Amino acid sequence: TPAFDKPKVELHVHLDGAIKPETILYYGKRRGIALPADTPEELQNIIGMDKPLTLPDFLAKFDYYMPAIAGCRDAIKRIAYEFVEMKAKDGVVYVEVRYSPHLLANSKVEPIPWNQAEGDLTPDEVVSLVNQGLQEGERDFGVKVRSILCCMRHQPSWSSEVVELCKKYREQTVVAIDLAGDETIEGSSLFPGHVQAYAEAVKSGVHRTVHAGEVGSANVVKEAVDTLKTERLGHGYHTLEDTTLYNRLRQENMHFEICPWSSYLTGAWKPDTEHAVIRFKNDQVNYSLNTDDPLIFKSTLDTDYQMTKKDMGFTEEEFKRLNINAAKSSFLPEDEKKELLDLLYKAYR
Ligand SMILES: C[C@H](O)[C@H](CCc1cccc2nc(-c3ccc(Cl)cc3)oc12)n1cnc(C(N)=O)c1
Ligand SMILES: [Zn+2]
Repeated sequence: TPAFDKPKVELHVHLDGAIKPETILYYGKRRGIALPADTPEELQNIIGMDKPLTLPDFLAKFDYYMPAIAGCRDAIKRIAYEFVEMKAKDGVVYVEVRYSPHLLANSKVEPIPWNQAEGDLTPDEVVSLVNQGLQEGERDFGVKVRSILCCMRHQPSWSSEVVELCKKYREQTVVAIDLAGDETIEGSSLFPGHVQAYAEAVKSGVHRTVHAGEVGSANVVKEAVDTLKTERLGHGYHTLEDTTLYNRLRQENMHFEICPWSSYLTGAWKPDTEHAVIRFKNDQVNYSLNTDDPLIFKSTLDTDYQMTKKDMGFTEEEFKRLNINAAKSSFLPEDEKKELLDLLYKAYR
């Protein structure tokens, strides 16, 4: 039954959007928050979704559970640990998971995320704890894992700490920086704090990726490339509305982090037209298949592979070409990237 019954590579998925329902119950219960339900699947139906909704509808999902996970020191380590385990079942051999350390913080973070009262969990140790849970996960379930840290469009004041956090924990899982949280706000790509952070990223050798084009115009995709100096684009479906941009990214081998199921459940893509990925497919574009938020979207990597092959006619060779490009574009050192490529080359025959 499963679509691509071979090893995979994932470069786009949010930790704070890949938490087991049961683990949220456990913590919400043990802390004093209570969720809109007390049964696993019950909680999985209310904070998840089976049909496309609007932005605020989507955003509300986080409002439910995040206050239950964020703040607790061992809740963060457990979610990271359980994350690696999840990828194992999906058959992923290499995965880059991202997140905003600040949105899990409850100390030294203004404003303080999701209401939440003050405390002592500083952003700095939030990522260190994720590192830990991630590394244990790697050794216990057998998946290679790296972490990307996220900046938030609306809160550019946190950006400097992000790059610093990336440089401080270099190697120890964190290999890149990201920009997330509503590319729709005017001139957000160009906010000084954001551009200075990415400028710092180049100056200290930390890789770069930017959410852009999912629901933003081609221009935001262009700002991400020309100003912030990205190496990869999250989604970036809208770069099609600008041909010299597209034509240029094609010859420059830009990597697109695609999440087809997600683009549906968020409205990014209308079922009326043909997904932006078939166009990429037909143009031999360097892109990857990604889950994004398995919790909110009640999916798994397979969910996305099923869709590409079911309603888009994706063949097993396209899936291989795809994942191999994913490995070339990963933010892995060259030695570990060769090793990774090699693995997939032998296993893809
Ligand atoms: C960067 C983090 O992991 C997050 C934090 C979620 C969040 C917190 C506060 C404000 C936020 N604004 C967004 C947001 C994301 C996309 C658009 Cl087009 C508009 C708003 O997401 C937010 N995350 C997780 N999944 C997504 C996602 N799929 O976009 C974002
Ligand atoms: Zn995303």
